[PDB]
Amino acid sequence: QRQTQTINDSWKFLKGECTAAADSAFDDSKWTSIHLPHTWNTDAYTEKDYYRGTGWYRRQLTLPQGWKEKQIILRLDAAGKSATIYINGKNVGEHAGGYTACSFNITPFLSFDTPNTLAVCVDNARQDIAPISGDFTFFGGIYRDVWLTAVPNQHFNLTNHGSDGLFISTPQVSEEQATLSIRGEVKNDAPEKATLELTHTIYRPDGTLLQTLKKNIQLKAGETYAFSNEATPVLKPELWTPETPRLYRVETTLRNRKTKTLLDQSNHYTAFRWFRFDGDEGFFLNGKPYKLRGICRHQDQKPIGPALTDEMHRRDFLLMKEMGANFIRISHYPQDDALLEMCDKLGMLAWEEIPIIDIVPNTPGYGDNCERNLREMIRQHYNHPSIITWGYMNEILLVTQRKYKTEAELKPVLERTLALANRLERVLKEEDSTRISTMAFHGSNSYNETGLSKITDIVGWNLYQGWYGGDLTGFEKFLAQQHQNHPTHPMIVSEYGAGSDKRLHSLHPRAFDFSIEYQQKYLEHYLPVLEDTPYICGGTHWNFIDFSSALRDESMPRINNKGLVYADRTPKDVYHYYQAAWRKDIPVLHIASRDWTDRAGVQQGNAPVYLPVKIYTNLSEVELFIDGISLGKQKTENYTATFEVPFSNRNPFLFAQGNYQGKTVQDGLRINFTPIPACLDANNLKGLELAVNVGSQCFFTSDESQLTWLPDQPYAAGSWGYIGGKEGTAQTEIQNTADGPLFQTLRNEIEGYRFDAPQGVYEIELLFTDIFRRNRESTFGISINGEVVEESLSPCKESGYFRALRKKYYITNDKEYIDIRFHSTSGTCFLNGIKLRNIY
Amino acid sequence: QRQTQTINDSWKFLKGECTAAADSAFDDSKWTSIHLPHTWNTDAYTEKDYYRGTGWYRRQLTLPQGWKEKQIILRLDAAGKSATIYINGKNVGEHAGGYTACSFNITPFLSFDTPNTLAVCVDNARQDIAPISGDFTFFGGIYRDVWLTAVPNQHFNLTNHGSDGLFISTPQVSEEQATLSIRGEVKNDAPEKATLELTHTIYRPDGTLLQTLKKNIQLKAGETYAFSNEATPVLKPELWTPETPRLYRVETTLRNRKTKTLLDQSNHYTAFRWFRFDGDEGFFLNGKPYKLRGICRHQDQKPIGPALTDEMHRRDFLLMKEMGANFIRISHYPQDDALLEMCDKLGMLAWEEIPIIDIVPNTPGYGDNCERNLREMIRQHYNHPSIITWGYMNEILLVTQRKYKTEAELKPVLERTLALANRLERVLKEEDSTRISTMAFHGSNSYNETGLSKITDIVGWNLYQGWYGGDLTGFEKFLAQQHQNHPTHPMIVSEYGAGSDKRLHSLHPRAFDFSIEYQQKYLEHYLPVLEDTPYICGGTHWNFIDFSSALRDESMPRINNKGLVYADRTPKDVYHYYQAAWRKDIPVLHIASRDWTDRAGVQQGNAPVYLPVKIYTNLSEVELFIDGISLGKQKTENYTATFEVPFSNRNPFLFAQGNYQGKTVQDGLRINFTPIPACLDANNLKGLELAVNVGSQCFFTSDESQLTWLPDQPYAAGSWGYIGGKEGTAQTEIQNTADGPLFQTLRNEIEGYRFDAPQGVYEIELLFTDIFRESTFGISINGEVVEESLSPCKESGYFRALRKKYYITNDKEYIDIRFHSTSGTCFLNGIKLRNIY
Ligand SMILES: O=C(O)[C@H]1OC(=O)[C@H](O)[C@@H](O)[C@@H]1O
Ligand SMILES: O=C(O)[C@H]1OC(=O)[C@H](O)[C@@H](O)[C@@H]1O
Ligand SMILES: [Ca+2]
Ligand SMILES: [Ca+2]
Ligand code: NA
Ligand code: NA
Repeated sequence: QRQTQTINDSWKFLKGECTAAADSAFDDSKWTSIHLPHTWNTDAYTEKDYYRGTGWYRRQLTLPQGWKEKQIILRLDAAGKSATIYINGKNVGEHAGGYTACSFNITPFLSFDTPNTLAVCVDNARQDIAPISGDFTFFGGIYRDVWLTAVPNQHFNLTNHGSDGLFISTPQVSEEQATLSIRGEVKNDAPEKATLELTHTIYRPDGTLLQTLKKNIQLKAGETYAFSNEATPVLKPELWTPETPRLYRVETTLRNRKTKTLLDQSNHYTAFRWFRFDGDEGFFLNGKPYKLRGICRHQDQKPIGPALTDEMHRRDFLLMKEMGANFIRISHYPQDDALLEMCDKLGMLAWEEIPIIDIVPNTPGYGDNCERNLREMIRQHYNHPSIITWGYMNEILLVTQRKYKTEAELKPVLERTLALANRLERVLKEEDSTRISTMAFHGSNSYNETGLSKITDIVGWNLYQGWYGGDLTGFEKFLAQQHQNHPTHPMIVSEYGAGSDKRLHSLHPRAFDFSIEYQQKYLEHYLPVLEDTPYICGGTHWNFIDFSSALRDESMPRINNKGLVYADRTPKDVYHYYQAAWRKDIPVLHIASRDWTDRAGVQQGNAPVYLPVKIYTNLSEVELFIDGISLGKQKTENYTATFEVPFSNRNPFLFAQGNYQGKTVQDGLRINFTPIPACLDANNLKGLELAVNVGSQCFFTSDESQLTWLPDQPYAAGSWGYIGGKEGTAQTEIQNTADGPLFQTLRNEIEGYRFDAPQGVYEIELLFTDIFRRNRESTFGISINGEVVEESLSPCKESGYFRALRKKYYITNDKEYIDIRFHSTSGTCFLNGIKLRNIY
Repeated sequence: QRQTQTINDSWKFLKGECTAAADSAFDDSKWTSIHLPHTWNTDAYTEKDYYRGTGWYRRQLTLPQGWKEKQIILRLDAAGKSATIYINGKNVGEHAGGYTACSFNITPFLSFDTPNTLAVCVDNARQDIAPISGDFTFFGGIYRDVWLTAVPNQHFNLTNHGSDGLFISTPQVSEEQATLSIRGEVKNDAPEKATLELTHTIYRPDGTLLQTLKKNIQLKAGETYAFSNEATPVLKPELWTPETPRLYRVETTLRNRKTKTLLDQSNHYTAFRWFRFDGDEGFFLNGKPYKLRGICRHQDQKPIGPALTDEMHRRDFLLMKEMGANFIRISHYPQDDALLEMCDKLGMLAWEEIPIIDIVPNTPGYGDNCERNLREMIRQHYNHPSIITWGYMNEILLVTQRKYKTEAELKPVLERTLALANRLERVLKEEDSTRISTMAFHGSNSYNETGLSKITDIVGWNLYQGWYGGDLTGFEKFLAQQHQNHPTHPMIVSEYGAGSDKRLHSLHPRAFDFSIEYQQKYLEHYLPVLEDTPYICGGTHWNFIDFSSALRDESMPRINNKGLVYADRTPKDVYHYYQAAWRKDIPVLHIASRDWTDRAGVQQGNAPVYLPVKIYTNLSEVELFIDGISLGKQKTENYTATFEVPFSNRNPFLFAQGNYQGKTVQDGLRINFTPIPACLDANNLKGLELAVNVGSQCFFTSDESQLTWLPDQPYAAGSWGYIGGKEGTAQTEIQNTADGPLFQTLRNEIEGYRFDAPQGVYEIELLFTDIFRESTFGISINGEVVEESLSPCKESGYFRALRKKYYITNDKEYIDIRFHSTSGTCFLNGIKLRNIY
């Protein structure tokens, strides 16, 4: 029979080049011991310049004696970006492509009397393999399962593009009936003739046997026999949807015709459904209107990168499934078998694509390698009924149009780009006639003007109005313009989203403060547009997770923080705005404050400090309590309500209540509240650490110190705050702090900062980062109540640009105010943070 | 006058030795930019062999023109383990000790016409500097503040063992009156004499002037001058406790005698309190009985090491204070000024000690460096009224008794130890006659036999009965035997605790399973003993935090996990047990399930699955609800109550309430629950991932995958479980897994593992790790051989994780895995089953 098991254990690993690494007699005792899956690019979660090059893997294979007469097939589900395989020093074969599987019949290279050496040379530097550009990390290593499969000399073909070698499709599907087509190849690796029996057994969703198909086949020595068997038409087929994922098991068995001995067996699911995309009326599933409620999912997890175990892929899926999504855009690369299994079985429509992104280079072999990767993806995943569309390109004009601004520079690149698109479109439709082709665009009409949008069956727009410029309403405007000018191109919003940082909150959220609240304002705008516009087939949110992009700075360097869930897969609050809107079958009532559990605020006297607490829910009406006090009931709109909550106590308990389908629904949590006095005196200074996010309207809570830094405020008589200057903001990474966001904002041209406070000894901490690398170069003095504390401070000369300075001073105040004045010398005065404590 | 500011910023740094690193014109462009505080030992949070050696720090000094005629004093509050200071290439000084400060008048080497180069060479390799052994990482680098203080040529001495040069004490303190003594040194670095007015201003707690001393003094060029000025006795003085931290500010000022212009100035707090330790009745503060409710606290935080900013120090102090502690054992080394500031001002009694641990080696120069470190600690922190006791040794016999067995071998080592001990003891009492001396013992009467327990004023026992062997009840038995045999040695339990791991839970918690629940068990037993035994002066819990100890393996390698709060300072549920028992001023009601938010259990049919939910509270009666259904009222004992809670829904809401001094009190949280079926069939297998922590009574929940692995259960008809074997357990780290504990337990001599299950195709994952440092065995499934001869230790080695997956076709009504040993034993560390087709 067939024995399939992993060989993920007991590997030795070496980063870099190594002469002789494939020899069986090599001494790899000093190499690193590892267990697949594996990447050598954990460094990308800190370092922007992560290592791209060569890495070697070694494993001993001591084969079972019971396998002496079988064919041994080696399968690498993934190696990024390329792999060359060695058995006992001999080059067995290679593979180009970091997200498709490859497979090899290694039987002629193996020995059953002595042990064998399997060595793999992996490379993530090759410029002739996609992607060569794109907003994610190109991790190197063997980060998916590796298998050995042992079969008898007659077995299904396992070396057709690293696939299962079988291909099952439904040529016709209606409510009344459907046809079923069962195809594949049998391979005869014996030196003589073989007379076999092929059997297809087809089961209903409930497990009962529907039909058995039997053919005799004769194979000459060494022959590959293609079979194509049609089943009896299936009457009143049970139709598949993400809500009702009815599967029909197809068991395909190979038997010795004489002896009836079982040789090989391969199992697959098929399912019966049909779909359609309409430019006016959107998407239809089994003849009914169906809004695609989608998410995109990258495949890494900080800090192990793409080296996920399969229960991790399943965990990601359950989260997406429990949120209400019925559609996943698997991007920008094809992903784990374990993922697609859940899409079929638990129910989720799928788009899947290869990563041809940003720009079509002029690299020999690139086109050819793209073609092979498209075939490998379609053939490896042909049997997943959840998949309805293949794609091969994403924003293929984005870098082209940035780099080249002349007609002469552009013409060749566009020509090369349209030729490869048309090339791949032909390959797609010849690989698979049962599915729709798609392509994803960045937000520009150049895709219509260049002809790129005239190629695939449907089109996707990556739209970010209200995040990367423009206003939120430019999103529906853009879609309306496209539908007017190209009404026959059915439309998916293949990317939309906005960045967010658990550390940052704002009562006045604005784009690129990275506050939790701004991403919610953005998503709260976009989802109803997606739900209620008929010519929008659906959208796929970007992205389900905060994911690795080594090249990103912004509020969380190395991470693209547009997730609905943090990197470690804890959900953000806004996850439950999706759930509330997309799950009708359960009550959803979520106090939107897990993202904001450490609050602080400026208190007048002993009066409460008010701060919004938002709720996400599908209940019509909710009541909010704090420490047992009701704040009233509110009517929900767009799945949300916001209460102005009076905080006083240090550890308040928040509690929410409503009715859903005649039952009581409840939620609650404790958070922390810290009051900071607006007017300082001897009493209220004891224990006070007054910290201010100068130049920002965001509260910043360090996930390292747990200290919250308050939004800046202007100086007022009896209080404290700034004097002069204007807000400034950088996105560049800030050296030498864990609290980047605090230093990315400053008050530029500041004139002073003042606290009215009693007489005593105070510790003053100032925070500096020069964000104007443009610079002349800022240098300035600083005094406090007229006592110079810096004669000529220049952060960029002493430390450089975009680097933290935190300087503490002890000062004796003999006034009733602490007046910090800035005194220009060159460039501008600025201040990114201030923090005050009373010492004596 | 005096300006103090930091130079923590704008450093370059290079790991290792370097030719010509102190040269003013050395090229450090390609060095790593860093900002103090800093450590080069972040590696210690993953690598056991952390880098111990040399590191180089360079920063430019551009002196303000206003300092031209001032004295510049450099201060390094801490550098581990030793540091040497260059200014413009010239050796200025060096210091030995990684937890005390050092200072140098650097004026002679500085220019004011050109930038100055500051270079510091640091070394955490040196074996002649305490500690040379002990249960924590010897972090290297400059991990506390660095200061420049500029003063006039007539200034208080700032180069007396890196202290402030002033020393304030109260010779007599009673309810009616107290005496106050103010001492210090004035130095005169001018090239000729000078005439000064020295003034002490003393302020009440409410900020009012109580008294002004003034004394005239003259100093010849380059002379230092010692003063000691008694003060008018203070009448009906405001006493200080953790609860009432009444402090008197003392301002000391230096004015030129003719021009009366102010020169230098230094502020310090004093306070009025007395105390004593009674071998029979415990501890007394201001004449009243007082239970010492202490915790110990290491100073690092994963993964930044001890490179903490001062708000992190203050954050730590607040959690300890909000938990209700009144005592803190600052160990095993003196800690940050920022922390001590809070013990004075917000109120916590303090024990502070230097890290002389495990064994007094024969290492040239070790003794001398120890004595200097003791002098330093005491001089540097002399003015902190929170401190009532100094110490210098912890468990100084522990490694000595492992390494040397015979009387002949022990002789010299014991001689060195008693000598070093008595020597430091006498240095302590020279340095400070106002505080109590202490030492900390491990749990052996040999500290008595060898005479070590006669030396200090009080003794500390680090006791671990119920964790490192023995029984929970051995704790009180050990202490009652000491009291019987040494009634005049007043006792503090200076350490006690149990490891815990958020990933691990058990309905039957046992020591060294590292379950949340066992730590709670251990502590719930110890704390009443501490509270209710009067000859126990108090205790200090070990430890307040999970902290770095690179040499440790066990469930969380590199980490000692006996904290009350995780390394990131999130509290464990048990933290609120202490808070229930030590805070009577407020209501405490805490559902003890923040450590257990991801639950799973074997479900019979569709009946609910019972799992305990514990509650910590100072109320006498609590009610627990799940998803709105009440589970009754329960009377609390020992600040806690447990409910058998019926789980069913996937995302249940837990809710508790009761009454405290009139008011209604509430708490709630959501958690996640995943039922696993006891009897598998075609329906319940859809989406099922049956994962079993084979060999263990703990649920293990990966913090990497979030999957929960169930307690092993024996096979029963109609269900699933193991067949044969016994539990086996290792504490050695496991390579190549983030889920160590999963692999550190196993079923040894296992015969089979069986699932009753429908026909179909199944994915079976087997987890192996050989912990027995050669086992070899075949594995069959339903009569088909799936491994002819598997030997984990030959394929992978010992203590290395093996995860193997197989696709299996079951044409029977069960899945029968069998183990056939041909050598060594058969073992299996975990299994996980999915149905595929
Ligand atoms: O900027 C972003 O968030 C993303 O936006 C896009 O349009 C890209 O297709 C995607 O790869 C980037 O990650
Ligand atoms: O092993 C432990 O947990 C502790 O035991 C002790 O008694 C040691 O003094 C301490 O440094 C250790 O950390
Ligand atoms: Ca996989
Ligand atoms: Ca400090
Ligand atoms: Na700021
Ligand atoms: Na186990």
